[PDB]
Amino acid sequence: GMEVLDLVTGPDSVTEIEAFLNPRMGQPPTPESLTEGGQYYGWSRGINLATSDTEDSPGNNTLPTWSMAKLQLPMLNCDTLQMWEAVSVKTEVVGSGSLLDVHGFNKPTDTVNTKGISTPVEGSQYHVFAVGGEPLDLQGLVTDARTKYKEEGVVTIKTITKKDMVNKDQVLNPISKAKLDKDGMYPVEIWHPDPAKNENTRYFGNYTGGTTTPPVLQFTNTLTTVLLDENGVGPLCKGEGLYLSCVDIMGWRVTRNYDVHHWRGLPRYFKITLRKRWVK
Amino acid sequence: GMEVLDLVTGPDSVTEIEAFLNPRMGQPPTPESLTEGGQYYGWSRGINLATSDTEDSPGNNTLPTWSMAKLQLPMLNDTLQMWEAVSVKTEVVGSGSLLDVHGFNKPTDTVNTKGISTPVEGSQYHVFAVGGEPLDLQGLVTDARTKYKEEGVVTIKTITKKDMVNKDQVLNPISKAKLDKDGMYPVEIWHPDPAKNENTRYFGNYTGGTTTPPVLQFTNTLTTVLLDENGVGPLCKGEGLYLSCVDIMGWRVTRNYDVHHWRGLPRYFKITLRKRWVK
Amino acid sequence: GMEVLDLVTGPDSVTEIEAFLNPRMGQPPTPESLTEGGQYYGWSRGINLATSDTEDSPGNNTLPTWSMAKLQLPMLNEDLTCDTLQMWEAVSVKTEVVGSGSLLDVHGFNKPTDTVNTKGISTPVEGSQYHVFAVGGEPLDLQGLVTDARTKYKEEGVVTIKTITKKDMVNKDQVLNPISKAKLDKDGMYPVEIWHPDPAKNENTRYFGNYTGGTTTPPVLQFTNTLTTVLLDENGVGPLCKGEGLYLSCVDIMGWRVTRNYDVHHWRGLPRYFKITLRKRWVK
Amino acid sequence: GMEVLDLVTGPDSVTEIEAFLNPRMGQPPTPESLTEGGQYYGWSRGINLATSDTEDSPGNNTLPTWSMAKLQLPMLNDTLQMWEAVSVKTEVVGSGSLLDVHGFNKPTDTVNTKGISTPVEGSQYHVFAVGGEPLDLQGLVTDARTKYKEEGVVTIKTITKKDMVNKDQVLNPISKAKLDKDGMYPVEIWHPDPAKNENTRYFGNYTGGTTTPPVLQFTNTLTTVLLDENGVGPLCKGEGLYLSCVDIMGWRVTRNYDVHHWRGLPRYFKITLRKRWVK
Amino acid sequence: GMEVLDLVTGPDSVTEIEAFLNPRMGQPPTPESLTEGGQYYGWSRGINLATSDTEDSPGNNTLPTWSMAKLQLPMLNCDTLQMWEAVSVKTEVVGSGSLLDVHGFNKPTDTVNTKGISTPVEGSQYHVFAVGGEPLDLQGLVTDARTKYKEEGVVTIKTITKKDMVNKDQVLNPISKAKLDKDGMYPVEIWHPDPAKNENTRYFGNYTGGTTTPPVLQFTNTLTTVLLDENGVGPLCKGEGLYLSCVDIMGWRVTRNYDVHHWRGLPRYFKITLRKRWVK
Ligand SMILES: CC(=O)N[C@H]1[C@H](O[C@@H]2[C@H](O)[C@@H](O)[C@H](O)O[C@@H]2CO)O[C@H](CO)[C@H](O)[C@@H]1O[C@@H]1O[C@H](CO)[C@H](O)[C@H](O[C@]2(C(=O)O)C[C@H](O)[C@@H](NC(C)=O)[C@H]([C@H](O)[C@@H](CO)O[C@]3(C(=O)O)C[C@H](O)[C@@H](NC(C)=O)[C@H]([C@H](O)[C@H](O)CO)O3)O2)[C@H]1O
Ligand SMILES: CC(=O)N[C@H]1[C@H](O[C@@H]2[C@H](O)[C@@H](O)[C@H](O)O[C@@H]2CO)O[C@H](CO)[C@H](O)[C@@H]1O[C@@H]1O[C@H](CO)[C@H](O)[C@H](O[C@]2(C(=O)O)C[C@H](O)[C@@H](NC(C)=O)[C@H]([C@H](O)[C@@H](CO)O[C@]3(C(=O)O)C[C@H](O)[C@@H](NC(C)=O)[C@H]([C@H](O)[C@H](O)CO)O3)O2)[C@H]1O
Ligand SMILES: CC(=O)N[C@H]1[C@H](O[C@@H]2[C@H](O)[C@@H](O)[C@H](O)O[C@@H]2CO)O[C@H](CO)[C@H](O)[C@@H]1O[C@@H]1O[C@H](CO)[C@H](O)[C@H](O[C@]2(C(=O)O)C[C@H](O)[C@@H](NC(C)=O)[C@H]([C@H](O)[C@@H](CO)O[C@]3(C(=O)O)C[C@H](O)[C@@H](NC(C)=O)[C@H]([C@H](O)[C@H](O)CO)O3)O2)[C@H]1O
Ligand SMILES: CC(=O)N[C@H]1[C@H](O[C@@H]2[C@H](O)[C@@H](O)[C@H](O)O[C@@H]2CO)O[C@H](CO)[C@H](O)[C@@H]1O[C@@H]1O[C@H](CO)[C@H](O)[C@H](O[C@]2(C(=O)O)C[C@H](O)[C@@H](NC(C)=O)[C@H]([C@H](O)[C@@H](CO)O[C@]3(C(=O)O)C[C@H](O)[C@@H](NC(C)=O)[C@H]([C@H](O)[C@H](O)CO)O3)O2)[C@H]1O
Ligand SMILES: CC(=O)N[C@H]1[C@H](O[C@@H]2[C@H](O)[C@@H](O)[C@H](O)O[C@@H]2CO)O[C@H](CO)[C@H](O)[C@@H]1O[C@@H]1O[C@H](CO)[C@H](O)[C@H](O[C@]2(C(=O)O)C[C@H](O)[C@@H](NC(C)=O)[C@H]([C@H](O)[C@@H](CO)O[C@]3(C(=O)O)C[C@H](O)[C@@H](NC(C)=O)[C@H]([C@H](O)[C@H](O)CO)O3)O2)[C@H]1O
Repeated sequence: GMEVLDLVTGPDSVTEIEAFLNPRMGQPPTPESLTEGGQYYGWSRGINLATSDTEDSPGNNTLPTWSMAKLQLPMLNCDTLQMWEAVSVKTEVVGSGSLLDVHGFNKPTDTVNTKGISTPVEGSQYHVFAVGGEPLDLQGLVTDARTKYKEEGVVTIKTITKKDMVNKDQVLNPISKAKLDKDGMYPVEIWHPDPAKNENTRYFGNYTGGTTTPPVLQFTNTLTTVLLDENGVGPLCKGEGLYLSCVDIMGWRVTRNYDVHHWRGLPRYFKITLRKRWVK
Repeated sequence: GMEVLDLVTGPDSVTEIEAFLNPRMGQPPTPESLTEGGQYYGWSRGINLATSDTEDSPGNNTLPTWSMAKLQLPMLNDTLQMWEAVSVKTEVVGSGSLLDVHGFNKPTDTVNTKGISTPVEGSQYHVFAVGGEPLDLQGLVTDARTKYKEEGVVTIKTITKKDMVNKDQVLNPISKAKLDKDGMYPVEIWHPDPAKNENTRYFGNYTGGTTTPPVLQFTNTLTTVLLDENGVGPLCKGEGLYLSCVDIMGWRVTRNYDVHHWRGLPRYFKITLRKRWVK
Repeated sequence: GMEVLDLVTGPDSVTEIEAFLNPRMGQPPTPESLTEGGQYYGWSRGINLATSDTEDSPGNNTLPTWSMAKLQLPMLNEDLTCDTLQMWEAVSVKTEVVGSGSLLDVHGFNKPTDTVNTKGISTPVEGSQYHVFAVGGEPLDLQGLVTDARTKYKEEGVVTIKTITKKDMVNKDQVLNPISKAKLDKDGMYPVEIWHPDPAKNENTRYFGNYTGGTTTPPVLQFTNTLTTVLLDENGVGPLCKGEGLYLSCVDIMGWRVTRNYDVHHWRGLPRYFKITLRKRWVK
Repeated sequence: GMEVLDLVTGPDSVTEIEAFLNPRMGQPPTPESLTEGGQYYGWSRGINLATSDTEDSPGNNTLPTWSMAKLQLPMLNDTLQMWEAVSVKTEVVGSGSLLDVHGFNKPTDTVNTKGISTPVEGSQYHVFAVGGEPLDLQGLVTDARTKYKEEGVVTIKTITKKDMVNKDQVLNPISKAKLDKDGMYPVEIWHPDPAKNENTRYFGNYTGGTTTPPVLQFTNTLTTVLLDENGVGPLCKGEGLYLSCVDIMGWRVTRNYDVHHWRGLPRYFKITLRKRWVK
Repeated sequence: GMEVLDLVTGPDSVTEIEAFLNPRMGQPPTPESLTEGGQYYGWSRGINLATSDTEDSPGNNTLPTWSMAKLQLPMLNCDTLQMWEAVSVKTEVVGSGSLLDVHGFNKPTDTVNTKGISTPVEGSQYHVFAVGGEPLDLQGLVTDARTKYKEEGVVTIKTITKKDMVNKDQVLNPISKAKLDKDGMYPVEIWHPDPAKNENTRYFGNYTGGTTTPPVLQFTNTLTTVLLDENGVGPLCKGEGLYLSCVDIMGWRVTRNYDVHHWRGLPRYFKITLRKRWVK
């Protein structure tokens, strides 16, 4: 599919597919038990801090990771073949209204009397989505190349290189690249969309920092994101696979015990419109 | 009405309907008495907090719920006609009332008990929808362990007849409902379902925090087009038009242990509809 | 005059008129004396607080009210029995809130920023802000809605819900009660914490409003002589001036200053300029 | 030159002129000495406060004033020609200098005298104007009782020859002036007059507060068109072009009694002009 | 040539080049050792403060400087010649997700119990990029003309003028000009894009101040910045050299030792589209 030709016409030349991607904040979907850890699903476990300038060992279940799904498209296939082309996406982050629960057991707004309301989710927020015809290309970049990430259960820079991180990993080191090929495995504090690749994926991201920052979110079923490039060509789905990637961090809740923070994430809906494209 | 055809022309082919939806913050419209609870109408009652990690039992009158109304349209009927909602002018009314800083709220100077009465601040939530059938709802909660009352509110357990599961803290497609009753569906549980709502347009925003300044714009000059990408608006099944909304401005805080009360404001809708031939 | 026809052409068929509306924050324009109360003009008097959950009696001079003016345009119709008549149509307005630069005075005697030493700067105006303007061919239609139906507004000196209904406020007045309606027919009388533009009426008026809350919120304002607000509706028709009367309405609250005595707050308002372009329209 | 006719064509019919206007925050450009006061150039001197409700006497060197320049254009003259200002590229230069947090300002850790030197913060005011005559000014003050110096600043009393009146705290049409001198008209007194300025375009914004983060954008790719609704730009009377501005970024705060100094930045103008036939 | 004619057509008449510029916050890329100073790469060293109103001498490694690169373009070139013209650029700041590391050893959010989270990067932010056919023209302007900048290892106003700064250097002094001709050498608190020059460069900048201000950033591979002027002419590359300039400061991290601040910068990606232009 090097040369892109005419749009395919006729019955079933256009298709629409939908999916939701649940957040991957740290606690896995199982155990389902609401006493055995399932109560943290949708959240991270309590963020654990470095014990010195040289001893930073975050728990896997404290690190939000990328969500991803590979969706199978209808079968297609002569020198001239057909590919599915992603034209547009309607995407929405669902559940912001749930943050209006200020009646729980979080750190209260009046700490003097332990009264007021249960402090709502606040702070650093991170929203990225991508739609592509192959896995999202990732570029590694970390706060601290000395961070001692677990070897098992997360894919980190050392997983790829088979070597410890180097100081260049705190800036742009082109050696430290990966592909988003697994859900709930690639930490978002390590792996970023690679602007030097991703020719066949469109991604859109934003970051707002701070500690008590009010979370902001909009949602509507009326907004379409066009995925066509400058030449009018959308992502082309290699082997009829469509890749969806996202992360939607709303901030942290804070407990009444030593200000322990838990990340909060929300699920993202995708509705992708695709059309068949003649290719050579 | 599966196939959408031409616009109907001629006498009475276009109509306009207006409505206001009052907020449903927790205190019901009655009793009307300003000593017996009526003084809280437009507000929630005092937000009560969980007593432990496993004991979260919010009062029904502390939980803002969706406002909704079903409006009856003029009677109509191989080829039939349906009312098509083309546009809406909608406005949230009464933000100027938040300029009352002369009441008995927590004062701005708590050291001396002086200053002004702290105005409404904090988390804000504005959603409206216009559709030809009830708004489709998707459940999602902060805490699947929350012990909502069984009577007086429609919650996930009302629908499933079973306790919430951990998946209800993310997207669980089992936990769905329709917004078919005013003042019954808590907004901390029920969200517009993006997987459905083919015949409704909804528009929402959330701003969080505790002391966040509330922001609101209002004008009679703004029109929201309801037509989809094919130029087709919501089609009104059985000549019923559904309006849905919630408009939370934040909380007021009292001088007694910082008790918070939600504040909501009413929303005006003016919908323009036209007759559409369907087959 | 309800069927709207062609635009009138010829000498004097288009006019521009200008006006400024001074703010009505609580202190009246008189007395002019800078010792006898005039020093508060442009501001409210010190905001007084409720003494209990059931005793909220704000002073009239602590309540900002709507500014309004009715401008009389040149008479058009010698004979109102003519089949086709003319009306003035408001096409557009250039409007501006003047004097935000004055808020850069941080050398006065407000609560200072260094409270240990009574030093630093005089705290500038901050907090809740409210900006609304309207241009119409009849009075702005108002809808009442209050924080507290129990608020004991004075009977004399302000037009409130009770002024209209002749009865005490009801709990529904804390939400939308369609009984509680009025028209903005007098300057400096209708409190902005009570009376809001009525979206169910105002067919012949355009209004534009915004609110930003909080207590120490930085005030924000833009001003330029290059911005035109179009007043034409979706059908290309502006407000039509009934009996050649043009109605201007506004409120422009910038926040409060805070004194050195028990954190007493005074509302600050600024004046608004209007330059309205009008044209003659044939009607029947 | 009342009636505006065709654009003039031919050699030298279009010209571009550039200028920078330095801020006028209170310390004059001289003395240049970095020990005898010149170290405050680009800043005000320390803001001095009223001593009572009736004694507010600010120092001239504590009051930011309008910057202005009159630029002479190329010589021109029934049908005459005038220079017409078509557009302007304008930019506030030096925001990067606010990234100096290594100085001796009030530190972020006042307990230990550690952290960083607090950067410039607070109230911000940006206005620029381009016209064919002086910017028309309308006076309006916080306090008509303020005792401005008679010499060294142009204030309302300078114009009227009488003390300010209470109406000067709102809009008093008597209190008008023209911006005809650089570094003389305080910005807390004198505002662009929207009832005049038919031959000037002005653009302003204000953001208040005490610790507000300053915000600024800059690019050489943005052009401000100066043409009115009829396609006519400011027409330069007697071939004079007037530039006016003020660009306040906030205050720095010292380690002694929180003394505040205003910070201003310079503004660049590149104006495109064309000759216009007039009669 | 200074007269701009038609666009060149035919084989290889258009080219695309890409580059990343790593931030220059104060610590140089070497030593690479994560114990010998390399751990600060991507950051400044600890900001040192003035000791009096007349003694302000910042360490060079505490001052963020401009990043720049000169890229060589394909060789060109009787009377009419050709030049490379920069048409557009896609540019992105990479790695904001790394600021979601709140598990380190920064000053904690709960200083009573030394708990909560590791305070994320916050405060003053500064983002500028430029693309041009010659070095970015710089105009000097400082907070304090008395600042004792080091004479070695950095280019300051005194480097250029061979004289001490004067009071006019705190406003616009037209004598105090330079060109951005070296990477990691021109402090951003001294040197600003010069709006009186730069006829052959486009620059775009923003500043947000404060001390605890939440950092904000957007990133996408779908945004193109057009570099053509009002006449449809992009920067023309003198001697086939393309100049890229930037700085991307995200704020500071604060340590647990006397609130020491370290600047944080992030790398910027550029993808520039160029076309050949006939000139006379
Ligand atoms: C329990 C513990 O100390 N775990 C730490 C672990 O210890 C190992 C082992 O588990 C121990 O048995 C043994 O003594 O020691 C070994 C190690 O030598 O070691 C880990 C590193 O190797 C971690 O340090 C781990 O500590 C946990 O670390 C995570 C991050 O990775 C979190 O920081 C976690 O903090 C939380 C959490 O779980 O997220 C924060 C949260 O806010 C707390 N919730 C509340 C309401 O306070 C919980 C809470 O303290 C947990 C501790 O596990 O207690 C409960 C719970 O409420 O979740 C108590 C429940 O009664 C229990 N349920 C039942 C049916 O018994 C429940 C359940 O065990 C777990 O949820 C299962 O995962 O735990 O802590 C931090 O504790
Ligand atoms: C009164 C009470 O204790 N109610 C709680 C209820 O108790 C039950 C019963 O009412 C008691 O008599 C008996 O002893 O116990 C049973 C049950 O064991 O139990 C409920 C759960 O089943 C709740 O716990 C309930 O407490 C109330 O809960 C709601 C949330 O659901 C609120 O948190 C409420 O707090 C407020 C409120 O009403 O919203 C907060 C508000 O800020 C307070 N207002 C002020 C000005 O302080 C009020 C206030 O404390 C109420 C308490 O009811 O007192 C007034 C009032 O001001 O509203 C006092 C008036 O004098 C009274 N009017 C008259 C004519 O007597 C008025 C009126 O009764 C009610 O408004 C009618 O609903 O109440 O509390 C929290 O109290
Ligand atoms: C003075 C007083 O107590 N007034 C209250 C009023 O009392 C009535 C009557 O005036 C009294 O003589 C008598 O003893 O009692 C009767 C009835 O009880 O009763 C009212 C209710 O019926 C009010 O409670 C009123 O209090 C005033 O209420 C208003 C709101 O409606 C304000 O809150 C006001 O507070 C301010 C104000 O005037 O806005 C706040 C302001 O920040 C203060 N200014 C300063 C610099 O501190 C002023 C100030 O304290 C006033 C109080 O009147 O004193 C001055 C002034 O500075 O304005 C002092 C001047 O010397 C004086 N001028 C001359 C020439 O003598 C000047 C002048 O009288 C008034 O400005 C004219 O209106 O007053 O208070 C709050 O006081
Ligand atoms: C010094 C003084 O008291 N000045 C006030 C003046 O007093 C007059 C006279 O100077 C006295 O000797 C005599 O006793 O009284 C007469 C008349 O009363 O009276 C004025 C009113 O008429 C003012 O009140 C004046 O006070 C000054 O007012 C301005 C506002 O108009 C400022 O608020 C100023 O405060 C600053 C300032 O200069 O901006 C604030 C600044 O943050 C301070 N800087 C530092 C580093 O602390 C300075 C500083 O305190 C000044 C005071 O003048 O000291 C230096 C300086 O650092 O600038 C010290 C230097 O050593 C000196 N240079 C040399 C070579 O000796 C330098 C220099 O004199 C001046 O800059 C020249 O203008 O002053 O204060 C406030 O002081
Ligand atoms: C160490 C010192 O005092 N340096 C100052 C310097 O002293 C001179 C000379 O270099 C010294 O060796 C000798 O003892 O004394 C002379 C004369 O006094 O003089 C300079 C002026 O010319 C400076 O004042 C210099 O101070 C340093 O200045 C920079 C800014 O220019 C910074 O402010 C720096 O502070 C930091 C920093 O390095 O950025 C702040 C940071 O937050 C701190 N980090 C931590 C985790 O606390 C570090 C830290 O204190 C450094 C001090 O050098 O210690 C380590 C480190 O953690 O980085 C400790 C490590 O064990 C060590 N590595 C090894 C293998 O031993 C490591 C390494 O030496 C350096 O990083 C290499 O550059 O240093 O300070 C401020 O100290």
